[PDB]
Amino acid sequence: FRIAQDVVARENDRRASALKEDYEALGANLARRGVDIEAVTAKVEKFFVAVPSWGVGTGGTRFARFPGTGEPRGIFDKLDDCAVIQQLTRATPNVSLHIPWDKADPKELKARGDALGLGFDAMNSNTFSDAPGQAHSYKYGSLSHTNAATRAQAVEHNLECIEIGKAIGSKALTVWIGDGSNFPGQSNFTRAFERYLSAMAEIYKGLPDDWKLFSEHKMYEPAFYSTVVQDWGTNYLIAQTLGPKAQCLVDLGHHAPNTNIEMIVARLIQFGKLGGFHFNDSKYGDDDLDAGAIEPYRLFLVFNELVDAEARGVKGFHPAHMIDQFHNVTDPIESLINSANEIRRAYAQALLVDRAALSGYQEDNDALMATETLKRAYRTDVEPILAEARRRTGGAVDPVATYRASGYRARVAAERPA
Amino acid sequence: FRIAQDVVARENDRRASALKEDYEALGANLARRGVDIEAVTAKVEKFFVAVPSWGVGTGGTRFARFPGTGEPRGIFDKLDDCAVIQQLTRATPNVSLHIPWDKADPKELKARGDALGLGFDAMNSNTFSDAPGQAHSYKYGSLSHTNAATRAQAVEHNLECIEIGKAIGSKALTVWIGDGSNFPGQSNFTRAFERYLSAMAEIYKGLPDDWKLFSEHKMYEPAFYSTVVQDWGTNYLIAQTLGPKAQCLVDLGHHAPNTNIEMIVARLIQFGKLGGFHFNDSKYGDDDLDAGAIEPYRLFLVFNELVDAEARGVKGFHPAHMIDQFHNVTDPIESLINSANEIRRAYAQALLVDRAALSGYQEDNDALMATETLKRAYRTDVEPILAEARRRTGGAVDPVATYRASGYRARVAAERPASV
Amino acid sequence: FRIAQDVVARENDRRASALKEDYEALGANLARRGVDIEAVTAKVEKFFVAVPSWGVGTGGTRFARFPGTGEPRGIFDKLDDCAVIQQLTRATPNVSLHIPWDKADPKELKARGDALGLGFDAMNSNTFSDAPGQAHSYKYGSLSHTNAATRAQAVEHNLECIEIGKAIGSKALTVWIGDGSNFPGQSNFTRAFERYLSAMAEIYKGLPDDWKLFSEHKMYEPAFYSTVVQDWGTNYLIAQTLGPKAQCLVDLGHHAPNTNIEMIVARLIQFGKLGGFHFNDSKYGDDDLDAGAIEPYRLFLVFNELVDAEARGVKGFHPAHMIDQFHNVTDPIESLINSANEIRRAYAQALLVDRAALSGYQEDNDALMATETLKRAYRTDVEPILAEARRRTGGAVDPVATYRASGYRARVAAERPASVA
Amino acid sequence: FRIAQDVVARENDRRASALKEDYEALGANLARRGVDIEAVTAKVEKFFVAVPSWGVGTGGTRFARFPGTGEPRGIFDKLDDCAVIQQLTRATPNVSLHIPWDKADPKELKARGDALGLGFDAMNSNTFSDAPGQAHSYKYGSLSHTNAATRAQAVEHNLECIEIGKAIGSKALTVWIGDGSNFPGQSNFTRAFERYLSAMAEIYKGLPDDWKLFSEHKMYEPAFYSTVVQDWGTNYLIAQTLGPKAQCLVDLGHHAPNTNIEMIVARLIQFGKLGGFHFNDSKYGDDDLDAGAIEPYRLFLVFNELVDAEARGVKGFHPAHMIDQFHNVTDPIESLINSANEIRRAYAQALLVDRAALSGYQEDNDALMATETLKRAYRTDVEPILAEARRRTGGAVDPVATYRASGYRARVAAERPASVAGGGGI
Ligand SMILES: C[C@H](O)[C@H](O)[C@@H](O)[C@@H](O)C=O
Ligand SMILES: C[C@H](O)[C@H](O)[C@@H](O)[C@@H](O)C=O
Ligand SMILES: C[C@H](O)[C@H](O)[C@@H](O)[C@@H](O)C=O
Ligand SMILES: C[C@H](O)[C@H](O)[C@@H](O)[C@@H](O)C=O
Ligand SMILES: [Mn+2]
Ligand SMILES: [Mn+2]
Ligand SMILES: [Mn+2]
Ligand SMILES: [Mn+2]
Ligand SMILES: [Mn+2]
Ligand SMILES: [Mn+2]
Ligand SMILES: [Mn+2]
Ligand SMILES: [Mn+2]
Repeated sequence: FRIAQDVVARENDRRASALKEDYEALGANLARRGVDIEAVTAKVEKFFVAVPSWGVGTGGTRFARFPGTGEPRGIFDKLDDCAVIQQLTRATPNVSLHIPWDKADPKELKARGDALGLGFDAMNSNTFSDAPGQAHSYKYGSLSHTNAATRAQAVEHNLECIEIGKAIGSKALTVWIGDGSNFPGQSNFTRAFERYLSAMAEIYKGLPDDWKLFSEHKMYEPAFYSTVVQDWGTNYLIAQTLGPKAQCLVDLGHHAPNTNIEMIVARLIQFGKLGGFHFNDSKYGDDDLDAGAIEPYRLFLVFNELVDAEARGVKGFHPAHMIDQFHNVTDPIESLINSANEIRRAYAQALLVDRAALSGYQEDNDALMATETLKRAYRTDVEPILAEARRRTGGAVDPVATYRASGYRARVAAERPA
Repeated sequence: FRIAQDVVARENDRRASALKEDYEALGANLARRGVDIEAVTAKVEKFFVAVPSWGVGTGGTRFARFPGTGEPRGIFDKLDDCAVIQQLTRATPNVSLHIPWDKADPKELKARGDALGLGFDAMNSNTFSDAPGQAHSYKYGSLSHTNAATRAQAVEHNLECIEIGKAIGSKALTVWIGDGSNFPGQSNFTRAFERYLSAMAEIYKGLPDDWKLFSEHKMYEPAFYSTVVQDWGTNYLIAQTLGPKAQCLVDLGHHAPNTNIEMIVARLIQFGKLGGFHFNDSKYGDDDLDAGAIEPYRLFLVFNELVDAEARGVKGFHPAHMIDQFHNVTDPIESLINSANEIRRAYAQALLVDRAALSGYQEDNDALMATETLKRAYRTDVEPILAEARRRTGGAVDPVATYRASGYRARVAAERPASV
Repeated sequence: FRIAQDVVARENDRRASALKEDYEALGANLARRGVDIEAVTAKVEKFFVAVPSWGVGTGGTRFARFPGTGEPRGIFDKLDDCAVIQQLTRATPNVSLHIPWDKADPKELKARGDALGLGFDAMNSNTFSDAPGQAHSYKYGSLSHTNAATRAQAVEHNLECIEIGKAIGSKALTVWIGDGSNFPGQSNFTRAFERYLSAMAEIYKGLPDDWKLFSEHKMYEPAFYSTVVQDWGTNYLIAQTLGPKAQCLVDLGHHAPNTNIEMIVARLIQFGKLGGFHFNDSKYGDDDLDAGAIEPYRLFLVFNELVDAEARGVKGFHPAHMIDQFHNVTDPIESLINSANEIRRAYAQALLVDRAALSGYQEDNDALMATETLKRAYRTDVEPILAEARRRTGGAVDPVATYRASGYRARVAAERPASVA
Repeated sequence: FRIAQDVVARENDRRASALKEDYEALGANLARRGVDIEAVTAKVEKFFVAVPSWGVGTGGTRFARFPGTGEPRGIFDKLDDCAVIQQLTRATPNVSLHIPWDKADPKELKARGDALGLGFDAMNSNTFSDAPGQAHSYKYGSLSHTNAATRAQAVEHNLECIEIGKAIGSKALTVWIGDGSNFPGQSNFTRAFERYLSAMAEIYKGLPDDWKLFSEHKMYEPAFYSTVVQDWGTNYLIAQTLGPKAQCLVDLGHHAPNTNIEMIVARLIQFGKLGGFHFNDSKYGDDDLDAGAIEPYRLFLVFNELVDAEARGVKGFHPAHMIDQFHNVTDPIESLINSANEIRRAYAQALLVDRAALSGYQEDNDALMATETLKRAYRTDVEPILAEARRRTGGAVDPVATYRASGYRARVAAERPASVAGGGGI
């Protein structure tokens, strides 16, 4: 227990009375709306999203990095910090690892995870930066590099990530690369994509039959003119070409300005290629900000498509959920805590949508009532449900409040002198 | 001839000396670069782009329309004006018709086109607006409308367009609809797309053996929250689902801000689904401005992909080329003339690219020289090639100058009554 | 009464029990947070936003217009419909007129307004389209047209708008023009702006002592390459150049993609040039959609800046609030009703922000708690407050439901002839 | 001479014949258009743009940095490399320094510059990152930080930059900060701006009489929700508030998608606040790519506004031209060479515009001919003018070709330590 159980209990009891009042009030309101609050809480308690190992330490921009106190010094420290997020929110039982950033003895990583009550989600490969002793540089690409030996090196790296994942219980490999060009003419769009497809086919050949392979598209950065896997269209072509175990991963901040992202989600679901999500928020580019902190309605609309898929009777749909954020000006743990909370908030609200009423307004082309039907769910303050879900499962009514009351940051600051 | 031949001859003669000097100079410059100017001229003279019947009349915005003089009323007046563009540029032998705007007896349409030296490109259906006496409104959609009878009406309309096209020599149907939603929840994205795919399959069944069906994606407008055929990804799904006769049409101004459009073109070519283009330029949204007037390099980069596809003999590559613009503050004929010119300009420059050198710099990851290889072609003023191509084929050395010298606008202004 | 009182009464009674339960529960929650729900409701019931006359009829795009039934015949029918919105929401007592669309005898306009319990907000001029009989066309511009005679014609039109406004009770003139270019080189940016400044200076000379002149910026449309009054920077230069009576109007959908609009609002307030707002929502361009239907948080963030101005004690701050929307696929009256509701919703939430706590988190650079302080207010479902405000002021607990129960649309559909040409 | 004179001569002689043919042909073409090619070349030879010291080293993104061979060890190596750009293009006689990156003995800097034939443009302060031994962190801001002591430290740093600039010959200070917020509510927009204005007022008081203070706006990055100096409107307020010595700097890649940047330039000129430029190109965000490599017409349109002003001679009007780019996948020197060339290319084409004809088409509302009047100039290949300008001023006909023939990169690679690849960071 990273956070003392007496502190969690103390801070829960301090807020118990108010929560009971709010939960009962919301329960009565939902009952008048024909909704059983217990049914919603039950589902919310089971919604999990993976926390990124790279999100526990302070992040930075190309201009600078401003570390806070008690910065995790490596993957083991990061797991310790991830354990706090899970203990308090109970929404992040699994951690996403990144190789080679998190290279360490796989057996030990698993042992630490087991002891902390943490599992492992999809592995993440890294061929967008060079490691010491690397024979070929990824400056001009990796899986799509013009040099055969460089592509082979990239493929081998991904296979190594799979081996590490098999040792810790991971069941998927997420591949995001920076491959692209900064100048017109630098790359031949088609040949580069053909090279990428051939290299990914080699990774697919080495992909276990109990694993999934996720490709992540991105409009730009680090490539500023063209990117090989630039959007969901190219991503679909990739997944379809590689095989049934290959699917598309949608990172919210990787789309062109004003893109209707929830529609992309719906399209990928319809064609069975929505592998998972990388949650975060943004306003300008791939800002990697706390989920829902900028555009909470958009997050709700994405979850509205996920819940509709269930309502439509879609089968075999269990998308992977992961947070992909960098925290440059906040306590990383607090941001991950509230981000995970925001994701459950949007999910809970999506569950409140009166699907029967919405379907009726859609068929009758009553646009105003259709949108108001979504708003009635979205406007509902589901915090009491999120808090009760946490309380009932060993977490904290007010996660960040308990975190601060525990003095954890000051504790690790003292344990991790810099 | 819409424009008197003696006027064309006269306006060519007064500009012939300068063209001779510039063509010979460009010829020597290209010769020093290992390029045969005549070879480029040969390709340029065979590049054609269809002119839109809806482009010769003055366009407008939702705020207002400011018509000019001699506004063409009806397809017959429009064809007469399109004929001027072809006569002077020799780059627009075919016209794109839009139904019901251009509805007229098929035999009469074909007869008029033949007399004017004009052919007909892809037909364009219209289920994004309501025509008088229409049984079902398209306010909430057409091919993807929730009402079965409304979808059937839209399908029937498209089949009618195919019948008209068959009668006049067309070999394709372009389908662009406004279908979408203005509010979250208004439409179920998936169900709407399912309805669209089912309706399009019916249209597909009515396609002759040698016809193509082009679906045109658009991010937004008239729908301001979601659009069924919103981007090339959805467009690809449509084409692949419908069959080999179905391909994607790319309209330059229909993409999100900063989109790499030339890459979309490359992707569609690789998978054999680049049905064609709707050329125009833009800066903010689907502005429908004169091609190349805002971002000429982007137009060149699109053509770089087109010329590259040819260079490597890509299978199934044969996109249709069409101009889709609205002229709100210029003489429509002049804008179409210069737009067709800009399109041939970008094509000619793409032809100048040293493909062998480019491939070398790409393989060696010499980004600077690779981009400079494209720039050497793009920086070349190919106007002499475009002008000489026109001069040798019955066109005008300076199309707009000849147009103005002819007094054509004043002529039709006298034959056509304005509102006031 | 456009809507029968017995219908409003019956529909309010039908929902009285639920409103009581929700309002009281919210009241208890707010109290635990140190907020007096009564204080919030009292301010909410006093928040007004002007309804656009051009928003009562169905709108359209450059591709098509799909009118509904009972479209207004003219301004008088539009005022009658605005009376419905005000009766039910009690948040829209004033109407924004547009000349020449709403041109009519000022005495008659005032008479109808008074009879319906409606007032008039800022006048709106129209030199972005040609009216019959004009000696000069606005095709290539109006107030910034290269032709002096054309500029003079546009100036006189704006002065006429002021005269009409003075007669009906208006106290401001909003000037939005399409002036700009579609091609590089078509216009000399500086000279076009100078011409505009000269024309606006003339209009300024016609302003009564207690009037304001609002200039509205827009990035593009109808001009697709450059627009004279393209953004808030140019707008500020206009207001500062003209004088103390000249201020800037911010229309939410008139900014470049990803623009931080709430900051623009803050900047104009700081330099005393925030004249007012044109509320609406959008996702792509100037979509003119129902306020808050696309990005409700942004709307709240704009109001957060407005309320912060009061918190900072900004003297003499009385921004005009107006809705500027077009309803292409809904009953215009219903959209305006829910849009006014959404505006009061964002306002109410902004009032809930614990600014004492917020100021502390800002000082200590506690970004997470600072943003959570805003979210605690925004996440609060203030619908009970909006509904109670309506109940106590003669409005409807559920405006659209009551509107539908009244059968108003069918009624006017039988009284108003549809366009046949 | 960084590049052997015999190499420059040899590589010019090799291309002299073709240049003569192209220059004479262009000369005849321009003569038919009523333009004297010599008058254009004369102006082009005098057009200068400052090179960024931070541009000669390989750049990086927040994801990774892939240095090449012969990376500069410090400011002295950087000046040596900048000397190559000036020798071959003759368009970059001045270098822009950044403190503390280029901190060194002022006398030594001045000495190296004088020896290389290089001068110094505007100084650039750095309060967007923390330096070793720094008392107060700029994590939450600098000039607009809530903490008074932090703002004071930032002000003092800027004054130090002025002192260094005075010693080496600089006549301006460019201030770009990352100050902003990543979350709604984190910052009070107004109070933050008030703090910024007050701090800048202190910096302004320390400005010499013949110096300029340039504030640089940026929509976002590093701040991802709000930025204090976010656009030209705020920038104008800053310049107008501070005084006549304060002007606005326009960096091309710092605007919202689809922004009409050339209009911003015109507006700033109209109100006398166009301090200068930071040239580069971009497609998505502040990409910092080689000028003109992505949107060459936009660069020409910006220069069209500059030449228009340079034509009707707004006097004393001398905006500071500077390149601000990062080169992540090319030889930094080659990119700066071609970028400077591209800037002169746009300038040259703008000089070809028939101003009288354009004015006429504008007054007559002949939109088509007005735009064609601009295109007639833009379509002209002015490379012969650029190459001849270089040839007769001591530069190279084909700069990059000569650079490669000289083997300079391989030369400095052998004179400098090898570099290691790593994570993000410019
Ligand atoms: C760290 C992680 O691999 C990374 O964030 C990618 O998922 C992608 O979002 C990059 O922009
Ligand atoms: C008139 C023509 O159908 C239309 O322009 C479509 O092709 C599409 O561009 C609409 O935005
Ligand atoms: C009708 C009204 O004048 C108009 O909407 C303007 O306010 C502006 O928004 C235009 O885009
Ligand atoms: C290094 C230099 O200070 C920096 O590039 C600034 O000028 C600004 O462009 C940052 O985005
Ligand atoms: Mn990601
Ligand atoms: Mn990312
Ligand atoms: Mn089109
Ligand atoms: Mn279009
Ligand atoms: Mn408006
Ligand atoms: Mn508007
Ligand atoms: Mn800069
Ligand atoms: Mn920058």
